[PDB]
Amino acid sequence: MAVPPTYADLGKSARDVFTKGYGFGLIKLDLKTKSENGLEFTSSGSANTETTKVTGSLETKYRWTEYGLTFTEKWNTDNTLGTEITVEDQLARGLKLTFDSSFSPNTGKKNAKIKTGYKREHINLGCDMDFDIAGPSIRGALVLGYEGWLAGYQMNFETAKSRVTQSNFAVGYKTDEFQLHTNVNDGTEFGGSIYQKVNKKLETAVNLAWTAGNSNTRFGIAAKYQIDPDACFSAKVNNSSLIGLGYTQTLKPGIKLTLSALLDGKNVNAGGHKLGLGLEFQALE
Repeated sequence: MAVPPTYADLGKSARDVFTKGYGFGLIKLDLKTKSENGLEFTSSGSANTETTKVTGSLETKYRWTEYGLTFTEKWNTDNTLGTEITVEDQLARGLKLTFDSSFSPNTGKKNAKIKTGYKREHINLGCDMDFDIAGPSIRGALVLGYEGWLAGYQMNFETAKSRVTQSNFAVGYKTDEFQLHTNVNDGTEFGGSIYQKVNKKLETAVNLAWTAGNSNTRFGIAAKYQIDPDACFSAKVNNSSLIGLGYTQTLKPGIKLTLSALLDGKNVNAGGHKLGLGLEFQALE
């Protein structure tokens, strides 16, 4: 069943910053901790097999209850200072205040972005504004979720530049048989996605990318094999552009681990394949 939300899944940013490195096979570990008053602790650890460079991030969230404010601060990767504050209201709930603040002293800068979540009868409005970052930006993301129908739109307006950069549109529906997902970019970019289940404990997906400008289409096939909740196989492949496959398994006890592999043009086997491993432990005390 679709436990998580599907209306917001229709579209979302990744925030993949430009980074540089060297070496394959990357190991990652995520752990959760609790503190007095019910705090949220998140520890992330990354290490490389060949390369000799290990990093470790930490996150601390100080909260108390629903109606109130929570201060979450700590240290993020790239030697960055994390500091955000989110407060929620109980009486007549429907709005959420969130403020994300980060400061990078190591040859970096200070970034301040505020986010607000508003829930309506059947529509959600997200107000996001970037302040103190060399130009005040104001973007708004509106998402809707209906029984069988899904909608999602995101726009960004600039008060200092006075011109909307780009707008992302997403619309689709979930059927008892197949799933329809449509996504287009204001940049004349058409994107189609559909999900189809082959047989029991087996499901497939198909994706197609279209860019107004040439007769070249980017096709892609997704394979999902779920025979049990103990192990899930999820792989994604494109039109000879990129071939990736990821699978996760959980031992008898509380030991779950996810391992995947990346193959570029299915020709990296010669000596240049990529791999990603991520372990998640749960403190049961």
